[PDB]
Amino acid sequence: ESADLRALAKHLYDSYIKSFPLTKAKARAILTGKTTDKSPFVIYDMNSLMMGEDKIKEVAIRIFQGCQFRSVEAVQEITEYAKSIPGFVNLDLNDQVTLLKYGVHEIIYTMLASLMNKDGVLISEGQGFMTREFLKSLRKPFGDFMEPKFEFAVKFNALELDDSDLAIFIAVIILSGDRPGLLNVKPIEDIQDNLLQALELQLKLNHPESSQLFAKLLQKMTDLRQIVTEHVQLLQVIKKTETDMSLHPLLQEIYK
Ligand SMILES: *[C@H](/C=C/CC(=O)CCCC(=O)O)C/C=C\C/C=C\C/C=C\C/C=C\CC
Repeated sequence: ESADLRALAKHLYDSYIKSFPLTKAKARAILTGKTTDKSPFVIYDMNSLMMGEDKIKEVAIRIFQGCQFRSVEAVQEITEYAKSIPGFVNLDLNDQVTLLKYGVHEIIYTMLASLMNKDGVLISEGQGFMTREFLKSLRKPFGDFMEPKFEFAVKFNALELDDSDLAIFIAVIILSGDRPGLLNVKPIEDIQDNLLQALELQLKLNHPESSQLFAKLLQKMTDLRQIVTEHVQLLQVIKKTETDMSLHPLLQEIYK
């Protein structure tokens, strides 16, 4: 029954809206100028950055520490969303922890695309915007840490998914039966089979005129992995270059 599927879809959408305070729908209204009260302050160089701090320890480290604390905040939000996915909380405790460990970054990059256009990225709950060119001009190694998230986002945003599509997608990501070290793969695969079915219906109904959207979006999951791997390689370099800079405990266990 596709009705059971549309009900799963609506439940996931509703949890997503409750769990994440900056939706894609809000992010697009900020970025495309449906605003007199929604316009961001734009940071594109060093003075506007200082100006920024006032209207909202080198600079590359500050930005990077800022990104750290925002991923941790995202993790907490993703962790709340996951508990809402039917069956997730009934899984073995170890598998819950495994699924979140490998899933949280794929989800963060997916949702990050909603805050991006080819020119920059919304920051600080949409009150700021930081240009892609300013991010790329930071001292090495930090200079090109965001470049591949931007290249991902231009491609992924061309799919034109909205929040209700993303809610099912992100659920499909967490419920991955092939994560290393999973004790009990079958209960996961059954949850994910049901999600895949919901996603397939959602995309058919929400994008009737968009041939094979479902398959194209599943192929994107490969780009996400590639983003994670590069990013882990970049973290090993930072570890050795700055012995004074501190990864956040929550993030250190994820990566461990
Ligand atoms: C920050 C996003 C970085 C993503 C990463 O790859 C790093 C995450 C670490 C990890 O989980 O591996 C770039 C996006 C927006 C700008 C972020 C911060 C700019 C400065 C301030 C923003 C507002 C408040 C910061 C506390």
